[PDB]
Amino acid sequence: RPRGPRAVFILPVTAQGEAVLIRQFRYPLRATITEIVAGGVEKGEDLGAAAARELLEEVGGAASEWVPLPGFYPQPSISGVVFYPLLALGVTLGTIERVVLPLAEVYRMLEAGEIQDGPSSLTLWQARGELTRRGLL
Amino acid sequence: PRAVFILPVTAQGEAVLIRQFRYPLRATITEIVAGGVEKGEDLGAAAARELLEEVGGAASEWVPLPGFYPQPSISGVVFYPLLALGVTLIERVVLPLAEVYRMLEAGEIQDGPSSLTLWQARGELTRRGLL
Repeated sequence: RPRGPRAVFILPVTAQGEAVLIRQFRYPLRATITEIVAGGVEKGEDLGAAAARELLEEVGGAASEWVPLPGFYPQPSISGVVFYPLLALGVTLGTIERVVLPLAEVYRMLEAGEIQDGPSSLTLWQARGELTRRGLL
Repeated sequence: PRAVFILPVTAQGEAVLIRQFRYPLRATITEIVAGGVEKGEDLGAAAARELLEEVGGAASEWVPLPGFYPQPSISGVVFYPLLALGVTLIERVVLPLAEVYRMLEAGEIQDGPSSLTLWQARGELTRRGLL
């Protein structure tokens, strides 16, 4: 029964306007790289539910509000996978290293090219209008 | 392991986008110009070649943009985007920037690498008053 593979990407932002990032070792780099939260969506999993699960499991986070952002294909030339980005707000926090930075610094990094992870960079760009409107950025 | 992505913009402030069939998607989708970089090629050269081959285009000016891994969990490939300006001229499509950036924001550009390229180039287009 066709539903293609899916992963959810979450930009988690605290009440204080900090992004919750991770530095995750990636084998094709033999190095770590700065990323937002992400993971595959399970068989019987709704997008909303995969997102909360991943936020909990990867950074020990929970969100007060979820804002869905436009889905995209990370590599449509070789793969049918779809990445679904979400902005998580009001986030509280109880291989991978968690990295909490003020949003102004994250967007300075973004503009400078220092965020080389494509899916994370695209999510940050898509969330930017929302964060500016709320005065978080 | 390198590819070059090109956003082509005309002196009139129109972007030149493509409609391309993508077999993993069983759909044709809106993209910018992109192609793989050959062995004895540097990035500028490849971008100009690929612009010519794909949309019949030639640019008066180039603004490089930041490189990115499309999928570092899985691949070490790097994509290198460039904005091409004063462009003059596999379905090719020409649109006013204002419409292209409406499409970007709406989610109508489904290809992540093209979208990121568009986002990365937006400050420059604004700076220049093309957008």
